[PDB]
Amino acid sequence: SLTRICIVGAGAVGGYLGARLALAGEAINVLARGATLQALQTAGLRLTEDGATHTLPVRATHDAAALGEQDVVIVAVKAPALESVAAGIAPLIGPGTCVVVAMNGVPWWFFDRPGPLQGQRLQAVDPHGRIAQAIPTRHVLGCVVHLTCATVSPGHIRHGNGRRLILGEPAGGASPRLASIAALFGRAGLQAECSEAIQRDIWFKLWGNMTMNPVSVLTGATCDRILDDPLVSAFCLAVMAEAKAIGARIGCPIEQSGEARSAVTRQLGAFKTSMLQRGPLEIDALVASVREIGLHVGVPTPQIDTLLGLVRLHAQTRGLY
Repeated sequence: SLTRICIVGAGAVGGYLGARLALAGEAINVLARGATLQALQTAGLRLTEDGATHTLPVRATHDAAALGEQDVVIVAVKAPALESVAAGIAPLIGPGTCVVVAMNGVPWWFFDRPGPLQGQRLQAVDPHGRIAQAIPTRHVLGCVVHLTCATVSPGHIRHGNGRRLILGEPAGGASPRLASIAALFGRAGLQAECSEAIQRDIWFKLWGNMTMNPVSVLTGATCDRILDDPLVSAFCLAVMAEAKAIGARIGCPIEQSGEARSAVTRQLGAFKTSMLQRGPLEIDALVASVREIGLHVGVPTPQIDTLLGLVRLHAQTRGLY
């Protein structure tokens, strides 16, 4: 059964998934460091949702060995932190362990499915191959998160909006464990949907968010101000066209036009991105990876190149890259 459940860290997404499970009455473990660890051991995991706060007793430790093999490990960390996250969750992973990977951008394991560039190691997310060897792909279940939340203080999560999650097998198609993981998340109030090719849900979410994140940090504008200004709008559509060209060649053709997707994003309101709202920015996973895939797949990327250079220097000036 899916009995031993561990969250790596108590970040926005991971901590939210963990709090929902704890609310459903699961025993949940957290692998945590620093001030997050102390807050979790003393107060519990804290969730504010619908104007109500819950304190959820968890088993929080830095010692993965003490925890041992788990049934479900939830990994929702930023890409630069991963390299130092895998080797850490080595004791949590045994033969039967499902690793639910809920990460932004292109995940390290993305290409482990039949089709174009199968098994291609991406230098932007796992250059020395340390993550794929610490977390073998047969363990992983992919997760695209379509809800929002944030970290208030260490070990305290504030739910933004939504309950939507897409789960899928890296190899593709249905499986017994995909149905059991979805049902588990379903019991925890998550509207967990099952994909037949999760790579296509990864690329779709990426395609409509790929320009919007770095554009919002370079400028500081809200998402409505970006799409109103017709010249930055035309830069977005250009970057999206490069992303769509890369996508259609790697097994993820996109049906929606860039202009129609931009209409959905501006109707969300005048709210910031996850890149805007310290900590190293996820530029590598979100931007550098797509440029890298373009270089492999033959599609030129001068619009993405400009976007990458400008946002890495903006973040290099600060302590964000």
